[PDB]
Amino acid sequence: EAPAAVVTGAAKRIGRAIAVKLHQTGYRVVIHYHNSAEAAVSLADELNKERSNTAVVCQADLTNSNVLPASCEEIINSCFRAFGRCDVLVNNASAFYPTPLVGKTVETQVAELIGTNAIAPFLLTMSFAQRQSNLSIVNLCDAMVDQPCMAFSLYNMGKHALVGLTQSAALELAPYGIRVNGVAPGVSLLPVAMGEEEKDKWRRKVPLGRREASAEQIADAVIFLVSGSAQYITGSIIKVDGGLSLVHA
Amino acid sequence: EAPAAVVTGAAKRIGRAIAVKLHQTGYRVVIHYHNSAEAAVSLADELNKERSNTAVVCQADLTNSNVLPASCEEIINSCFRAFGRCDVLVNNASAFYPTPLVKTVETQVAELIGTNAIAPFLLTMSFAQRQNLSIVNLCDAMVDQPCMAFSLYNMGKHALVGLTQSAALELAPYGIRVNGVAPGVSLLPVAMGEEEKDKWRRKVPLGRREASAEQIADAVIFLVSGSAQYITGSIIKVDGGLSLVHA
Amino acid sequence: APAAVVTGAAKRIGRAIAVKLHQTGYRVVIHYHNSAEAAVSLADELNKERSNTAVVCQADLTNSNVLPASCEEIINSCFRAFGRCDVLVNNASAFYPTPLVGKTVETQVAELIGTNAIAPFLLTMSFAQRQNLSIVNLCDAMVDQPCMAFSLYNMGKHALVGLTQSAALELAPYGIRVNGVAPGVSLLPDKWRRKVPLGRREASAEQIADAVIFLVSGSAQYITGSIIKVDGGLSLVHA
Amino acid sequence: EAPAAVVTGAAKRIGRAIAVKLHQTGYRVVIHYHNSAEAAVSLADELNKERSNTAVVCQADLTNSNVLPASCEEIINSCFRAFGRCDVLVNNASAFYPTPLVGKTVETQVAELIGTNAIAPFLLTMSFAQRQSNLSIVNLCDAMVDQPCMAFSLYNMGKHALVGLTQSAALELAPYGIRVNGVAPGVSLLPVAMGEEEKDKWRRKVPLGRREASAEQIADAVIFLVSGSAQYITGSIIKVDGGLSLVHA
Ligand SMILES: NC(=O)c1ccc[n+]([C@@H]2O[C@H](COP(=O)([O-])OP(=O)(O)OC[C@H]3O[C@@H](n4cnc5c(N)ncnc54)[C@H](OP(=O)(O)O)[C@@H]3O)[C@@H](O)[C@H]2O)c1
Ligand SMILES: NC(=O)c1ccc[n+]([C@@H]2O[C@H](COP(=O)([O-])OP(=O)(O)OC[C@H]3O[C@@H](n4cnc5c(N)ncnc54)[C@H](OP(=O)(O)O)[C@@H]3O)[C@@H](O)[C@H]2O)c1
Ligand SMILES: NC(=O)c1ccc[n+]([C@@H]2O[C@H](COP(=O)([O-])OP(=O)(O)OC[C@H]3O[C@@H](n4cnc5c(N)ncnc54)[C@H](OP(=O)(O)O)[C@@H]3O)[C@@H](O)[C@H]2O)c1
Ligand SMILES: NC(=O)c1ccc[n+]([C@@H]2O[C@H](COP(=O)([O-])OP(=O)(O)OC[C@H]3O[C@@H](n4cnc5c(N)ncnc54)[C@H](OP(=O)(O)O)[C@@H]3O)[C@@H](O)[C@H]2O)c1
Ligand SMILES: Nc1nc(N)c2nc(-c3ccccc3)c(N)nc2n1
Ligand SMILES: Nc1nc(N)c2nc(-c3ccccc3)c(N)nc2n1
Ligand SMILES: Nc1nc(N)c2nc(-c3ccccc3)c(N)nc2n1
Ligand SMILES: Nc1nc(N)c2nc(-c3ccccc3)c(N)nc2n1
Repeated sequence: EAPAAVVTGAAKRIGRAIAVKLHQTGYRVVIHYHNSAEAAVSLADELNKERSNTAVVCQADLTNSNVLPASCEEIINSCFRAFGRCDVLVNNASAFYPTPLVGKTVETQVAELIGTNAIAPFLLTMSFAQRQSNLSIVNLCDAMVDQPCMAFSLYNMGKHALVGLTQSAALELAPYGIRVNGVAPGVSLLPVAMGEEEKDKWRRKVPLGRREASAEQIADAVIFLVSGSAQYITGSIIKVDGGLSLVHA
Repeated sequence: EAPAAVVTGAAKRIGRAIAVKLHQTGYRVVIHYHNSAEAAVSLADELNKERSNTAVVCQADLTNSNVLPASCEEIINSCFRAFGRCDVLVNNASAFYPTPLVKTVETQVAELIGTNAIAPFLLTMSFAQRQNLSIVNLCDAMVDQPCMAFSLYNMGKHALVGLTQSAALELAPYGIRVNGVAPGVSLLPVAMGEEEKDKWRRKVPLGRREASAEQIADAVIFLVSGSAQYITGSIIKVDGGLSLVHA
Repeated sequence: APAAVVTGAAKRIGRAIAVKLHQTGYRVVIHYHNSAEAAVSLADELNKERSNTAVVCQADLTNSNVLPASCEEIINSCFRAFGRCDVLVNNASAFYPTPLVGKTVETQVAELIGTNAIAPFLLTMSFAQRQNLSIVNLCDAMVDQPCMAFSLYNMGKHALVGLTQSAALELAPYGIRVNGVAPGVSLLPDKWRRKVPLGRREASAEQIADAVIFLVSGSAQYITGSIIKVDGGLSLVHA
Repeated sequence: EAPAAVVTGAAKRIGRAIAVKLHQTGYRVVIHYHNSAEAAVSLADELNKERSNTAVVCQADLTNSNVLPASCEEIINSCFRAFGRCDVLVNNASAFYPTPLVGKTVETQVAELIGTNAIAPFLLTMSFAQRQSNLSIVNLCDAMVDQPCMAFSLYNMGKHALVGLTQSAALELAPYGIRVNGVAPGVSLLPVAMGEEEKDKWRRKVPLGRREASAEQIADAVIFLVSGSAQYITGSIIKVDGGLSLVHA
């Protein structure tokens, strides 16, 4: 019987590459999304054509609120309803935008950035654990948390909290055979918004090849961590940054 | 003119010692509290007896909510109203209790993440917007070796490390330094049996005792002083080597 | 076929690394200091699997005036035997207490800093100058929570972290990646077993080798200056 | 009686500032030096004119060799011979220059960079501890150890080892009441050989004031760590870098 995985924010970009690689490795997948309905359904279609009844979508807003625990429980439940098991949780979905110290209200910024990057991962990890082989969770972190982007405090706090979740959950869930690890991209797929000369500015910073990570390269590290080759690894965070975090100002 | 400091959760234990030591250094102080009104007022009266009109109290819940930003703005405002300036913010108030993975969970999130991280962020924003300026965040030396089943508390304290770094970077142009003090084992719970208190004390390499509140306060006093004028984004462990000790 | 140098490859973790590399399709230089019989025994086993794919190399890795020449010749042995050197695994390691309050202190320095840090530095330099190229340094997950009275050992492993970072930075333009694997408790030299969150047991050497294999692979092509803990959560556990 | 301190490489720059500040706080001092004999004696003359019999000089090479243990023993012994006690050791002396991976022999570079930055601190710590109130050791580290200068591998290895010494020595010496801490400057006093325009390049990188640390600012953090205000602090490293280590590439 095939194992099953939940990947949050899996309709596009890095989460999609993670979903695809998991599926190619033999997993059934829940493709979670928020706004990208067309891309999500398109992916599930691609994957089911490849193997029947192996992918479903699940729409959920991961902003912090009094019903976020219910939404997170429902995401996990959807995997069990579709596949009868849930072996892997990948916490990939993430809001990312500046929140200068000196538009959306600050209430909303806190709820979105801390919700998506930290609180939802915590609730999903809770629901995953309580619903329970090679069980594991992989959190998408950030290689640059100690050298943050200017004016991204709430985002950075969110990613720092996710490091703490990775460590605390690895410690507490180890007795249940659940491993909890992280993958920390540096510069990977760049914003569709961002201009090209600015893209090349970031690209030129990366020691290894003067280029951003492909989504597939980020996915490779996720696959390692969920695999039987990582069965003694828990509470570890693998940087996938081409040495970017090593470069001084 | 004497500088002014806001200390959150200053009615007792560590925040109290910090408020006392700031006051003794010559600061006027806003003693923030949540539930401990009598202790907060007792402290203000004691400090005002030392120097008239140098201490005020300020009640506020720092739990995350849609009123938290306004509450934080008012805390900072109260220092300006009382003393006409606000030179130092100390983020000390902190909820701390287990949240096992296996109060409603939404309340635990609001309290643990609100006090430890979001309120410090909102207070930092308000402090900066209103401008030897500095902020000191009370962290935790044991965040990479956390207590079992304290995930939300640990997340909040990591978030606070992130805030200290991000705010240090962003506020350095405005000449505001942002640092942390990270206790290991300090003031134990009042109700904790001495036998359990001794299990903790014996873990600490340096003197097999917990840090006094005054020892934690000493590091805060250093960071706000003219002797730390180039220090920003640094976190000082005050843990007697506890974090160095393997399982 | 690509070729790999594994230092201290005769026994234990270094042996598991060499075998797994060999199973992945590498030709391997099995380096040894004292364990000649074991090194040849491994070489024999690997050459029986595929002819002319494993050779041995003797060198003492203690710090000295001759360490640079020794490290140069280890790298050269790989080029001589296989005509290329794609992977360097710095696994060889001295391990023993050096209390702050038998061997002279200067010998303890030569072994604990020479084998753990200086030899990896000189092997790295030789590897880079002779050029999916990568180096993997065998680190220690307990570097920040060290064994009592192990200062020199801990110093050498910290220096090995510093080498991993500096070399990853400096050698990236050359397409040489440089990473580490940080075991917690693997092969002992029961108290420790019960401390480990994940299964209350030590890592097999094979579990360490798995992480090395990942890092040298096409699946780690963007990973440099990263250190992967393989410690079953041990470093997360407070005193 | 006044306490006594050994400061290594104390003839000029940051070591002098530390010895001066300790002397100003009331310590008697051993001004260790290697080549800077004139500057060392000049410093001692100034300090002794301030308070008679309160400063001595001590010449020693701190390069690694089979006699380094005897040299380190003698430095500590010089403090007991002059002052009857040794309360504080500041490991400040440090060789610093590039050793590219791709002049001096490599054996000499290793001996100098690893000897001065790591092995001598270890031997001095050993001697200090064995010769033995408020006892402590302060190690001069480097805030940039995780974002190192290109081509400084041996220097970087030395400072990492020094971080390890600080942690290991704090653990093992705590039972004896000896505290062990570090001060990690970012950019402080720039090289005498460095041209002004290159100095300004480094200055502009520092968020807090776009300027290097003064020697006094570094000395201030040392004075804190040796003081009664740091009585529970051990195994801590205080960055004094104006935010420099937080700035991404
Ligand atoms: N890209 C990089 O260079 C980089 C660098 C460092 C770290 N990372 C980390 O790696 C992971 C993947 O990065 P990425 O760039 O692929 O991410 P992304 O495109 O910015 O976001 C991934 C997905 O998160 C979902 N999301 C955003 N807000 C949400 C909300 N309120 N509720 C539920 N889902 C929400 C979105 O889903 P919908 O489209 O369906 O609305 C989005 O497609 C992220 O955790 C990120 O922080 C990326
Ligand atoms: N004690 C230790 O060993 C230790 C160890 C590591 C870190 N720390 C850190 O050091 C700091 C001080 O420690 P501590 O033990 O003295 O703290 P504490 O006694 O646990 O709490 C400090 C104050 O926090 C305030 N607080 C709690 N919940 C609040 C809420 N929802 N809204 C507003 N204020 C709230 C309380 O104020 P009221 O009493 O007025 O209700 C309380 O007196 C904390 O940041 C802590 O995490 C302490
Ligand atoms: N075992 C663990 O639980 C553990 C924990 C943390 C870190 N590690 C790291 O994992 C790696 C391998 O561990 P291990 O336990 O297998 O190592 P080990 O058994 O202690 O030694 C590995 C090999 O190092 C070589 N070696 C020692 N001194 C040498 C010298 N002076 N010159 C040349 N070679 C020398 C020896 O080769 P010869 O036999 O040929 O003389 C030895 O077989 C090491 O880097 C270690 O620090 C292991
Ligand atoms: N300057 C900075 O921006 C900076 C940045 C990061 C870290 N740091 C650290 O802060 C400390 C002070 O920096 P600094 O720039 O003042 O240092 P420095 O001038 O480069 O060196 C200080 C002293 O080290 C001594 N020294 C060098 N080689 C020696 C040897 N083989 N044996 C014995 N002593 C030797 C020299 O003594 P003699 O002159 O008598 O020959 C020199 O005066 C150092 O540990 C350094 O690594 C400094
Ligand atoms: N959720 C999430 N998190 C990020 N950290 C993130 N980062 C970038 C980015 C783009 C260029 C340079 C550096 C980062 C991005 N385009 N999207 C992102 N989305
Ligand atoms: N806000 C807050 N944060 C803490 N980290 C904290 N910790 C302890 C404590 C007691 C004994 C042993 C270890 C910790 C405590 N009694 N109160 C605390 N309050
Ligand atoms: N080279 C080397 N380096 C080590 N760090 C090492 N460590 C252990 C060990 C055993 C039990 C608990 C902790 C460590 C060991 N048996 N051999 C080792 N060999
Ligand atoms: N021993 C020692 N260690 C250093 N790290 C050091 N650093 C600088 C230097 C100045 C410009 C920017 C950064 C550092 C220096 N002039 N001397 C130094 N000496």
